[PDB]
Amino acid sequence: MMKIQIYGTGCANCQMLEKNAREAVKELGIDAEFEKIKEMDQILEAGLTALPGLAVDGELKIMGRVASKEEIKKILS
Repeated sequence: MMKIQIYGTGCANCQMLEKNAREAVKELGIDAEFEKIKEMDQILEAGLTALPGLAVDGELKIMGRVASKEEIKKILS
């Protein structure tokens, strides 16, 4: 349900929030599909200015530092 994009993958520590996001996003009561975007062409297209950009449902709010598990629940709840 929730379209979540992870820009960076490699150097980008999105890996942490990546796992937390899947369980929380889906568990919160809405499944989410996490597709990685290994290419700045796609990264910048998102709108983020940092590497570890995270755009959900077409809205990026994480750049240069992926969110935390506790942050997700607090951001959504």
